[PDB]
Amino acid sequence: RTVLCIDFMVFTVRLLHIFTVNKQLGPKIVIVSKMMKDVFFFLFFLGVWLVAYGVATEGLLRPRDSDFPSILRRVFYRPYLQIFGQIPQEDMDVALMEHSNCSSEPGFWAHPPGAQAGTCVSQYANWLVVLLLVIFLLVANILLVNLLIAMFSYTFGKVQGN
Amino acid sequence: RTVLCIDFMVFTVRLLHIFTVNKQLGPKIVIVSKMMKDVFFFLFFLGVWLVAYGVATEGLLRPRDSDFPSILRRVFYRPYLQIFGQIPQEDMDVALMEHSNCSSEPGFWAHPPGAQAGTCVSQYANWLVVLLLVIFLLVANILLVNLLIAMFSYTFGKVQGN
Repeated sequence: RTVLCIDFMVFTVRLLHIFTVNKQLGPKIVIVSKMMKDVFFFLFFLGVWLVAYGVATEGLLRPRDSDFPSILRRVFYRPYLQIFGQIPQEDMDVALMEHSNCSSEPGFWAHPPGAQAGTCVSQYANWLVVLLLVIFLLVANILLVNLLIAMFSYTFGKVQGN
Repeated sequence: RTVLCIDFMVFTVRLLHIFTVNKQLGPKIVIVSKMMKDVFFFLFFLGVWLVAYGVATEGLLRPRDSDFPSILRRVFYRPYLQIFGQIPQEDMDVALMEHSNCSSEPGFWAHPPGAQAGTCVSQYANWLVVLLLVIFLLVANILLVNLLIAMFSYTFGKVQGN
């Protein structure tokens, strides 16, 4: 069933051939195929930045539910969703959490209400977590996307004639 | 631990050197380094606008929890997050709050359910707070970002050859 569910996407992608017959949108489909270089440049930069930011934030927070799937989720999936307006402040900012001594280790800890956000996180450098979130929003949500738009426009204008 | 968490980002940034060897994306990385002027222009304009809007809104609302970290948060952090779809209407619009006489000072006050949004805010010119929010969304979410995209495209087309 899973293989067939993916195969449905593979089959439905074939419908793009219909609009290669139009005189106006025929050039567009063949221009689009030239944008993969820009797409992969964006993907490489995004992967590097996501690795850096996610690992730094996960190291700063030190959640107790440090299972490997949870580590990968909080490193990659959550910062990726932060690019699309899904910013879980209650799972990162300690001023919005409840302060409790759940952890046996010395220090101060707080309980995030998220299901996969860890049982408790540390309060030592939460202002730095907030600053890292600010810089992540500045770079990923603005610099990379605007740069990709610029590269798309440049490639379109360069390759439309051919 | 905090220093090492930042150092991990510093180290991971070095992976960008890998794609300076590609014949197609090699020019892209050196074009990107020319965009810092546009980035800093955007940052200066954004800082000026955030200062103005945040201080005006904080002065209009007059929350009772006027601690200095809270003042800085409600002036800078919240309006910055409003650029990325995080608009806390329940903390700014008085029509969505509960009306109670918590404040001893004369006037009308309401209790925002936000944790760091102040104990109670004033109801005098809330329509002006809403109008300021409208103008902030018009300027920051549209004018500045579209202008930055235009500047990025212009610089890309100007400096690709060199």
